[PDB]
Amino acid sequence: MQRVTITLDDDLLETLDSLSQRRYNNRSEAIRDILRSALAQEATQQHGTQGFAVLSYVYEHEKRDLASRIVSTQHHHHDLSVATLHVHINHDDCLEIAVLKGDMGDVQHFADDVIAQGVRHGHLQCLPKE
Amino acid sequence: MQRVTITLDDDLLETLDSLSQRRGYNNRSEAIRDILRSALAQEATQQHGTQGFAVLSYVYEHDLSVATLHVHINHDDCLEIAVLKGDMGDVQHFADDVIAQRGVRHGHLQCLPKE
Amino acid sequence: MQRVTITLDDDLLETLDSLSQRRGYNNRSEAIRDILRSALAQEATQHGTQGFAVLSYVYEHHDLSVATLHVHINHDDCLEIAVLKGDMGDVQHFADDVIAQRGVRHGHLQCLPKE
Amino acid sequence: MQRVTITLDDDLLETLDSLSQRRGYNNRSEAIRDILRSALAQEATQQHGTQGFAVLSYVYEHDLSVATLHVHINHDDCLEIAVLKGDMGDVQHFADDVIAQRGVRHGHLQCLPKED
Repeated sequence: MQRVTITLDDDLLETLDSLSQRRYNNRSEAIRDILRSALAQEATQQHGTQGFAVLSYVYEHEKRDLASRIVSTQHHHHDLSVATLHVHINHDDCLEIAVLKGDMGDVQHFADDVIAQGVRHGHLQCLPKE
Repeated sequence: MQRVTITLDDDLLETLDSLSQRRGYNNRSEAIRDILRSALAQEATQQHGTQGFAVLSYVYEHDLSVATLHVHINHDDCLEIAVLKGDMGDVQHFADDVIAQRGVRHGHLQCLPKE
Repeated sequence: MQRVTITLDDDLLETLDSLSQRRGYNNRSEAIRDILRSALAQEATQHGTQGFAVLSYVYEHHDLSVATLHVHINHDDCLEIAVLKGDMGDVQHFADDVIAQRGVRHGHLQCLPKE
Repeated sequence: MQRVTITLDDDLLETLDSLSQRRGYNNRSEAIRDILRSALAQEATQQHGTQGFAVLSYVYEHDLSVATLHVHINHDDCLEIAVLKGDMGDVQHFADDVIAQRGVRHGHLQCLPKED
């Protein structure tokens, strides 16, 4: 265990202390619990296992730059793709849902590129073969 | 913004760093800040007034519905992805009622309330 | 280049002229000449041949399915769009099977053989 | 009825005559008329002022959109299926516009006007 120092916006810290009354004791324990529950679903998929995955995110299809960026890595790694669903959620935003399949290690590596590239609300739900 | 000191065990810091490698987080701080903010939106309850969209996905052997995608993930299991639109409160209640029914596994709900 | 003289009904020609406007067909000849060439293609790509197909229909263990999309077009009716893959032969059969079923209306199968 | 004359290349007529043996077309006219009648049944002009849905699909390498599905049918081509809702005239107009774009092959529009 190590003692770390993080810097959080005044807003988040306020939203946090708020939740700290519906559930804590002190920020440390509040932050610890949330962080732990959130990471539980973020384990590293190991190269070797097969399965599927649901990658969802939002982006403005109003920007040709991001649009071409998200569209390029998609086609270039079409091997993982099973089908992608698109839905305009407002005049500028497109909600994209991509069903991926293959090596879970590759699926997660691929999804993480997207989630980090104008992409917002990106979520990856890994579904390892069972 | 403030600076806060917290103690995290070696098992967790490992996932956090493991996760930071993947998403390209510069520092633990931006990581935790993103994970925190993001986690506070998924757990909080959607007030039965604000509108938006949501993605409901789950595996198994109507007004809030924009479209649902079904895919066979083996001979027995079916992955179903429902894009939902409406009262974020109705959306979530309907989701939660689905995610706990009979043989519904890996249920997940991602809410996208209006900007 | 040969000349073929065909007697065609007035009503039919009205629809062809309408289609020509929407497409830019300079004259009937270019129009017929094009519809024809496209139909004969759908006819050469009829078993043994692999590809994709789009099966859609409104509705109140062998699976050539890649994914199916469902959209509620009203309280009572649902639009189903299945993307099929595999042998165009088995694909056409699966499709006929689906279309005969009770309830199913407006069935259409669009084949897309390996091109 | 009108007597229409059209010029067809020898290749197509060869393919046409062959197809005619399998289908029972007793001459080029019957062949042409029937292929033509069946193809125009799916191409009536949609009128503005009427509502409904539509499925637009094609291959590639007013918010009429409800949802679009994309599938990779090979390493280069993409099958795209768009569920459209709105004025049928605009839907069709839009589809013809998509179908006219270079790069778009196998375009097909299935119109589902409001039922009852």
